[PDB]
Amino acid sequence: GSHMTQDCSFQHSPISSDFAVKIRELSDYLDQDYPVTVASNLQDEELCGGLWRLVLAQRWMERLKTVAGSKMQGLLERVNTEIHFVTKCAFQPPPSCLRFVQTNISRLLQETSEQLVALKPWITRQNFSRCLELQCQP
Amino acid sequence: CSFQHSPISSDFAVKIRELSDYLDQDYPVTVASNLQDEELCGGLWRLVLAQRWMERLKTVAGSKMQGLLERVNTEIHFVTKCAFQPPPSCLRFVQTNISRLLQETSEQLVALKPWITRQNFSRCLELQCQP
Repeated sequence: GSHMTQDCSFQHSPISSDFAVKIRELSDYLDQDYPVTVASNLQDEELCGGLWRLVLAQRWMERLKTVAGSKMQGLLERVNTEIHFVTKCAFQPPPSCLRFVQTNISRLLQETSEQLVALKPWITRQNFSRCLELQCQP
Repeated sequence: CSFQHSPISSDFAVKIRELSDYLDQDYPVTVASNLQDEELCGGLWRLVLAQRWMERLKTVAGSKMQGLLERVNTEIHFVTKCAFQPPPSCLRFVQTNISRLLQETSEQLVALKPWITRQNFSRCLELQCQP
């Protein structure tokens, strides 16, 4: 269920063993290299920073479902399912300090896979309420 | 980087407004956060960046938007005729919506329109950041 009023923590792992294969499959079969963004000045925390990058990536995945054709929906949703859990927490709006770089979906997917590798052993073990506010580097 | 005939038509603002108002689907875009505050070179720098977004949006917008997008592209495509250089590493960006990008674009064209056929703009080919 949702975690919108309570602590941002997970009793069952939302990240499956085969996230890397799912992400590599979408990246290999994409029909075009859609223009997206990544944050450029997030505070360099491994765990919170992974969640922050997944919050942003998850929004891109939903956006792409609205512009990619039929044939991409299953591949896109497979990646969405590995990262959709962040929507269950009350992440707050990004701060005005946040900066971005425009890049391509392939780079975003690579970054996403890297965050899941970092988060997977931790995801069900921690209270991540401390991460709901995105932070920038000075 | 100079123009013998004005590449900006009288009705740019109506064309941009039409795209903004009837945009069928929003898609995040970027604008620069720390460009040097030059009115004329700065307008050109913002249009170089906006014109690349117009081309990107054609690759994600549906059939019905292509005419609206191209009508704006034609108003700002003249920047592709100059040898603008790759942005410097200092340049940073914010994520925003197409409406904001379009309002910024219209504002640059109002500033540039009286100057565009008179001036040599070679001094603008390198984008500059604020201190």
